Amino acid sequence: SVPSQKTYQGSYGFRLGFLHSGTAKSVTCTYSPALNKLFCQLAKTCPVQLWVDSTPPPGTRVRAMAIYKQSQHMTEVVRRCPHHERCSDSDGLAPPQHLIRVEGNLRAEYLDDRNTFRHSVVVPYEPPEVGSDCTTIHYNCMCYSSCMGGMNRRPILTIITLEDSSGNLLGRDSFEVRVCACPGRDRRTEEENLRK
Ligand SMILES: [Zn+2]
Repeated sequence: SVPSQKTYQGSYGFRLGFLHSGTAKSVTCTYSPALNKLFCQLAKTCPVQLWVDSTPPPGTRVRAMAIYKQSQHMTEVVRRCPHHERCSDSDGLAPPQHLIRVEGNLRAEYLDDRNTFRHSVVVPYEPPEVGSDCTTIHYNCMCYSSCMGGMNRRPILTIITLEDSSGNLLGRDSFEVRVCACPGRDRRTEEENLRK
């Protein structure tokens, strides 16, 4: 009833990577290593890199799930707010309720867990292309952190799990997400407070 968030490289040495986008007022998506926190604008492309030390077997998949970071909310399904689930912005594949979409991948599957009712989205793992050392998935987050009735100003975590063809755990990583109007300013502000 609470998905595990424990970091776990496993046998293939799985871990995430993030681009270095800066904190300019105009940035649509930026990542803070010091806070392990991704700041992005509503429904904007969020590149997430997948890094491994060895290639996992064919049929390996990559799943993304969000949970609330505070323990008192951890048991509540993270979902889109009463407004955004009704704004008819589906891409055909993502259910309107799902906060996290994968962008530009026809093989993305969206899951509604029969037991926990949590949402997740899963894609096949593709090894890196020639001339690349990693694989990138593009994610969208489809509500603001502050959406009333939805995330409701609460911070979330996005958990990325490397899975075999049966859904058994091969690797896990995680990062905090804030969806806000101005990712650059918010990352600067929070990183200033962290030193102080
Ligand atoms: Zn919303």
